[PDB]
Amino acid sequence: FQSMGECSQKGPVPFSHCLPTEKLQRCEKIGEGVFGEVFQTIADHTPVAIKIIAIEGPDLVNGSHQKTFEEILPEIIISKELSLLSGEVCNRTEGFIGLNSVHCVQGSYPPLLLKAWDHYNSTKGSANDRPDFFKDDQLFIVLEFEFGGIDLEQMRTKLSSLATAKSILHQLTASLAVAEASLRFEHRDLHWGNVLLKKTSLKKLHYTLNGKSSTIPSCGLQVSIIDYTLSRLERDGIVVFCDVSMDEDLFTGDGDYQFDIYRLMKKENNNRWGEYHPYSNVLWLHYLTDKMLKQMTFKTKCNTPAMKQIKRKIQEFHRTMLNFSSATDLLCQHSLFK
Ligand SMILES: [Br-]
Ligand SMILES: [Co+2]
Ligand code: NA
Repeated sequence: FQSMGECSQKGPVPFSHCLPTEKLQRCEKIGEGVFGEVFQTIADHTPVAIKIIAIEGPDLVNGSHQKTFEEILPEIIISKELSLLSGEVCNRTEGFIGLNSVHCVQGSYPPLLLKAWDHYNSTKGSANDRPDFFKDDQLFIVLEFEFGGIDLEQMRTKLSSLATAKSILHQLTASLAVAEASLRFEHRDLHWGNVLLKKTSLKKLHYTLNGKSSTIPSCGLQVSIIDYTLSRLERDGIVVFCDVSMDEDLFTGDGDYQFDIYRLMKKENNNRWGEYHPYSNVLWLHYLTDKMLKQMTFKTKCNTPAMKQIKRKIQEFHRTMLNFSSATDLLCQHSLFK
């Protein structure tokens, strides 16, 4: 059955099942990576994000081999488990992106999606191949997600002040703590492309950690964590993860603290990716804090002593947080969140 048993279709479906004409006509490309392509579209008056990944074929795509169904399953399972946290009780968070559906699709790439792909290439430029070379037996996974807003990297110059950065870090830390508590989760790839921001009218956001409910002032933004391609979790001692023990390229990047995090995770876990090392979540949170202080630039600087105080508190977080053992330890014990 399609969509993990929640769609009535069996066997692959055509793209038209996921992207009926009007939905497909409203697709605009919003993102990419070596994995494939991300489109935004609308249905029932509501934006969604569609992630499309080629699988099972022999062609290089964006310079890399396609994943098998077995290799893509972890991302699908982890997307679902983290989405479900929004509806749980003892460990509840809306801080991971909602998963609406997952389909296995068969066919060549829709020409209307090529149109969208071309528009992005013309205006922003793409590092990917134009996905026009797939035959009509090609398989894809199509993941339909809640539209989460705009990534933190694209918001580098767009946020109001460091007070917003405090809310963002708090929301991230809380979501990761809840996922640690419920699922022994590690994100493992939480670069600033994978932190999404969208406007909310809610003044505060709610989470529950091990049965204790708390709130976070929103500063008008809701944070969603995305992209579980490197993630790990477990339920009842069954571990779901991406084994990168024999990957070379992942540990040889340069030019950004991001690339050190892969090496630092490998140090922490002795290259055993099945194990649970929630310190990796601290490492990513440190990388994000570092971005907030070094690369983000805010419309309003810390001009008053009260704002210089928030700056000082985030600088204090940056220099102390690596002495905490997990996001849960940070959330529960760090002074920033009291
Ligand atoms: Br994603
Ligand atoms: Co369906
Ligand atoms: Na969310």
